[PDB]
Amino acid sequence: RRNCFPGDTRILVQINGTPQRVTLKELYELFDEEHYESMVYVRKKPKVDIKVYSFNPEEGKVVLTDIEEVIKAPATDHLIRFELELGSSFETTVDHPVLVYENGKFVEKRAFEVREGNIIIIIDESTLEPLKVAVKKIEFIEPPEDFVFSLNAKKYHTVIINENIVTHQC
Amino acid sequence: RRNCFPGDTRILVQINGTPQRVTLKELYELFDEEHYESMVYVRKKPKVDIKVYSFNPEEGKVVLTDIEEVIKAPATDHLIRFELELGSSFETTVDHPVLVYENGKFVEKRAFEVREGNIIIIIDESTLEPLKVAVKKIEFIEPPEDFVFSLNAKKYHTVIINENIVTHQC
Amino acid sequence: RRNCFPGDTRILVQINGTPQRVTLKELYELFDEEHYESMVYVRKKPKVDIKVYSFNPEEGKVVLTDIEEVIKAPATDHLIRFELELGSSFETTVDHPVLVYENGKFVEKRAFEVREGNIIIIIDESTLEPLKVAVKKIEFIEPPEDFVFSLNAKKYHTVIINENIVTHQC
Amino acid sequence: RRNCFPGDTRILVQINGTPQRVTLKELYELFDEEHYESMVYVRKKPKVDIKVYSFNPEEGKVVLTDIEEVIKAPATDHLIRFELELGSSFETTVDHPVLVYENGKFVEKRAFEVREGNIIIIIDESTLEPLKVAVKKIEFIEPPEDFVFSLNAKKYHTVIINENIVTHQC
Amino acid sequence: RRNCFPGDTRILVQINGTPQRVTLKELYELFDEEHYESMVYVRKKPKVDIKVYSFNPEEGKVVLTDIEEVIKAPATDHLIRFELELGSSFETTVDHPVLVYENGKFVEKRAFEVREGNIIIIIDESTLEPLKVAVKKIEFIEPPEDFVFSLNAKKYHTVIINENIVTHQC
Amino acid sequence: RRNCFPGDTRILVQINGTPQRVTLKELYELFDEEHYESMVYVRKKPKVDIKVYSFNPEEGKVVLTDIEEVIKAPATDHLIRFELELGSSFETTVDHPVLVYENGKFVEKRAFEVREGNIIIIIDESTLEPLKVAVKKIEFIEPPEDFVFSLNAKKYHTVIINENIVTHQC
Repeated sequence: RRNCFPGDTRILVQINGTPQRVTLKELYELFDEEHYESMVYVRKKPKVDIKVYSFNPEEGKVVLTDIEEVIKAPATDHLIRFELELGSSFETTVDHPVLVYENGKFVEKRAFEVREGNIIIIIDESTLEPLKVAVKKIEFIEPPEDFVFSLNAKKYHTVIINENIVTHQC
Repeated sequence: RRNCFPGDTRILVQINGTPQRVTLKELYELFDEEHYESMVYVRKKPKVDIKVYSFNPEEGKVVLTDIEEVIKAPATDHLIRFELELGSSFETTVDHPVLVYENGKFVEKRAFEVREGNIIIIIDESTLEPLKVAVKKIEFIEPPEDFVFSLNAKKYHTVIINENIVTHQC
Repeated sequence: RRNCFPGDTRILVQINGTPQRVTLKELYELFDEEHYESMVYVRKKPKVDIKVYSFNPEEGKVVLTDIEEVIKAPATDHLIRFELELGSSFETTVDHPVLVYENGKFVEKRAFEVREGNIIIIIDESTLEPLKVAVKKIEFIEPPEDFVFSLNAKKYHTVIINENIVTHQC
Repeated sequence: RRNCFPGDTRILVQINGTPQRVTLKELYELFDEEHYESMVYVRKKPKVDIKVYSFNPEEGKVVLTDIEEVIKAPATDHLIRFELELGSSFETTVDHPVLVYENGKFVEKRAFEVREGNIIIIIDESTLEPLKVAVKKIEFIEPPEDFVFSLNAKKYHTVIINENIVTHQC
Repeated sequence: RRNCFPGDTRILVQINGTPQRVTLKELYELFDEEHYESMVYVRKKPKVDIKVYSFNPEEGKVVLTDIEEVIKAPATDHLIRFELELGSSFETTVDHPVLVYENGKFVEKRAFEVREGNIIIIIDESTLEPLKVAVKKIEFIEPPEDFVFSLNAKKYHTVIINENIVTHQC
Repeated sequence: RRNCFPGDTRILVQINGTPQRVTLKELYELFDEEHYESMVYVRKKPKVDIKVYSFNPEEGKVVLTDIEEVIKAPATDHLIRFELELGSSFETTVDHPVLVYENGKFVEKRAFEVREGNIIIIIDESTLEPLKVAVKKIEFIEPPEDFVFSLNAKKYHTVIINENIVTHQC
């Protein structure tokens, strides 16, 4: 019954009697009592009357089933996020080279080595001039698009995405 | 000078004197004389006066350089696309199980084994009833989001994405 | 009790009282009631009195045991098969370049892009002249040599291949 | 011009004026002056007048070209070969368990740990009795079927296999 | 409860009432009744009163628990060890080139092909002269530093390494 | 001429006329003019008269050659280092669970989510009591043992490690 879905995939459920299509990230945020088990986040208690629409291939009938667990698997690796002055942002890999101004020179610096206060070269969208801006904040971030969600349901483990009956999206 | 970019990444160029931001898929479709070399598609002749904006870190100056080649690398694996009756579509992996109606039974069939004329079970978005629809067309497709583009430029190999000076997006 | 065997590996069994060596592909085709479960084909009902010869290392005795399931795992990726005129065939990878004649030119075309009616260049075995033949049929095929079989037996999970007692061939 | 071929693949060449189809293992054994360079065996001097048949797609003509190097890449990992008494052989992986008789017990022993003089249990093909045989010889062997060959030719790098014009078999 | 630890990692246990820090290799060698199961060595019977110190996060208390199994996983691949004359040793990979003297020539030979009696070139640490020494012994060895150990404990599966409460070291 | 060596591997060189064995990390720190090129750190200017001892297999003679570049390749992934109060340290993977005290509860927290000021549970080596200590510092660190060094030398690319003539240690 193990499956993988992107965060933005919409599946069809019944909450408080009415049916609708919720994104799997929303379905996760519709549970609580989070627990970091193994290498994933498991949520087992719902805070709204939840049921997932599945299919019974023995009787060939659309059916309701219980959402036992909702699972959120963090990204494998993470990116580095430089919040710079003048509002500009820069997300990149830890090994990607960043153009830095130091000691009157333009040098290529491994993103992992950039520190707050360092000068990044950016290029103004209006004037197309090289601008010297400072790194205000450095954050190791996991892009929501890199998360993998799973759904453990009782008995009937298939899920209804748009019009289709899908088992997983690994 | 080898790099990787998604198809939808916008880089800044000068065409016929004016500068603007074009997607790398557009930049590819702005060349011609295609050639399948090694395992990639190379386009070397431009049909519009093209130059890419890069950066000179010796003088610290934004500069124009020539786009020698634009490269398009096909997806690794491909998906199967079922065009069904009533307008519905279904894209999936060759090994994903598809709910099929055959011999009065609902069976799980490997997508690779589905044939035209087979009956797929779908679920109507309005009525939530199981519908029996027929496979009209079967296509092995490569999603545009799975293509990897590259840019070979002369001397200065960096590229200006929004405000940032990036080397690649591998 | 999970194992892997090529299709052509011969193991020793007793069918209808007599013992003999059957290939694992034959052993699979000696069952029925196929089911595509997970990502493999499982056959659980035998159509002939079947037992597999295994070994009891506690008493050190050759023994008979029941064949619960026979499993067939499809190839990972598949090849493209071009059936050409004049009887010639061509099996290759989806990314391998095929010599095509189009618009009076010999071009290298990604096998994935070849279509029925396209002209392939072949070389006659007798005369060694380049011949222009047409693609009559295009098939995505899985070579039997790429399939991986498994055997689930009761209690004693080893198998007798020629003279040897082997556990698997992963 | 880098390619990969199995040892048993037949390509078409001209030796001493006459054309014929030789296996790539034979083509390798038709050269000498072996050299272990990088992680492969290179042979550069031919001991017979050799030329390989290739294709000129500019003029669309079958052509002769020079075989600069023939390359033989050893298998990645190797197997263990037990030569046992009574003529029986056993090839397996270093981690596969071998049924051994020691101290009056049948034990599963990692193939890597088996030594000469150890007792292997085999099963006679005629009588189907368990036989105790001794390991006479232990050899770390590389199966010929696991070798990967390459051909470096001048200018025209394609090769004629049966009727087809193929670039590689990676 | 599955974990991985290097051989030299020290965990804290109580043997015969007194607590101390033992290396996981020592902890393995403190059990017996070895069994090669799957692809690992399992030891289940202790020859000394053993208990492992774990943590109870419900009561937040350091606790004793039973060591059910201790597991030792062999290295993936192995090295070749040349015992040479004059006491010198040489450990290397099966594919690494070894400088050999044969037929009055210095040749690079694949380590896998070196045989006993072959002449290796070494360089004396005192005089810095090239010395011709003979291969006396050839051994396929698994470096202790390449082994991966595991601990199966009852209920509480965490382990106390120095001052820290760690789950694994995969 | 591309090779890989651990940081602690000692190779034999001549500095200012005298020969000795320096670790490759020391050899790197004996150069300067660092440059982050591709995904590695290259040092090309020596600050001490350097030459590396290599071997000439044509004349069979130990020889001196020039060290063109010394290369340092950063670790693939990095660890998280928690500097805690009372002097204790904790290095772990970003996904490893850390025992945290929050809201009067002992919870398992993904190391990536631990913040400064959080309470870690450790276990005193003397008293074996659980101690509540605070995270003072959080550092993303690359262990020196995870770095891979390379040496580009002129003509003769082999290196003398102890008594042996080795090409690489990939």
